[PDB]
Amino acid sequence: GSSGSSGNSESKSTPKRLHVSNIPFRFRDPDLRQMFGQFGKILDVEIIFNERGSKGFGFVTFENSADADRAREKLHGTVVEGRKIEVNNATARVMTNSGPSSG
Repeated sequence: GSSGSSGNSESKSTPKRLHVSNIPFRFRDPDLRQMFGQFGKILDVEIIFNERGSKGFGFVTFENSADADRAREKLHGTVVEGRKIEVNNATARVMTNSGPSSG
């Protein structure tokens, strides 16, 4: 960018998995596919939950990294059924591109 270099082995956007919490227990994969789907075509979805404790949070895997940022923020602060949900980037399934850019 500044120094003066080019030529990237991979020049394609990689799926961006987001993390959501504070969501109704009635919610399911289907919903996420629709709700979030509005932003774009979802790739994968997994909403972990259980009885032993309070496990109310799932994950959404988008097809594009850009579209994931636009939505993430959009949903980041939405009142669903009178319940504010939290949306933040996850660092579980991803391999930061070794380049001149850092987090």
